[PDB]
Amino acid sequence: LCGKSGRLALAHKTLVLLLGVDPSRQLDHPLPTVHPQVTYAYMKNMWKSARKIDAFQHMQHFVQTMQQQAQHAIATEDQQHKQELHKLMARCFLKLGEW
Repeated sequence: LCGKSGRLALAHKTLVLLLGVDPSRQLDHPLPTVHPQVTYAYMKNMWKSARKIDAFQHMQHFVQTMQQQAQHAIATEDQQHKQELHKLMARCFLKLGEW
C-alpha cells in the first residue's frame, strides 16, 4: 500500500527492517533465500522503483533456488507446504515472462 501511494522510501525501510539485511549497500551477494514472500516483495519493489536489469538475474536465481527445494527435499509427509510453493513460483514465472 505504501508503494502504491508512492512514498516508496518508507516501504524500502520497512522491507530492510523486516528482512534485516540491506543489499542496496552489498550489491553483489544474492538475496537471503529464506522467507520467499518478503524477498518476492522486495524484488517486485526494486523492479518498480529504479533498477530494471539485475532484477531479471535475481529472478532467475531465486527460481532455481525455489524449485530446488521440494525436488531436492522430497518430503514424504509435508504436502501442505509445497502447494504454496507451486503457486508462488507460478507467480514468479509469469512475472519473469512479462519482464
